[PDB]
Amino acid sequence: SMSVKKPKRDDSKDLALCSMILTEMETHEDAWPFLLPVNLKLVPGYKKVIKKPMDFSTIREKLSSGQYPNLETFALDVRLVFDNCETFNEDDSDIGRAGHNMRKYFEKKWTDTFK
Repeated sequence: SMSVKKPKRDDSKDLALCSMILTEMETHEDAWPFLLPVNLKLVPGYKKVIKKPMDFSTIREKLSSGQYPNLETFALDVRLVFDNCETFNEDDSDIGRAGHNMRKYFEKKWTDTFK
């Protein structure tokens, strides 16, 4: 509360460390469904159904331009990528499996780096 603060967690490396995680996600072999925004002209149903599209390139541009206020808003956009994928893709499809694999990969790096 006013003039009563928990001890200051060192957040000065967060930007660099989110960048490193994001590099590891970009270079994973199963990243291909997520590298670029879904083409809303060419994929029927996507525009109407997925209210907030997100992809790794969009996250990379937001990261690079100071549009994440803190590491939690960064994790929210990564998770959005996988939540969108589960909304639109069957679990038993290549893209559906890719999304589960990537979410797992991300969540481990996140825990190991920050928890």
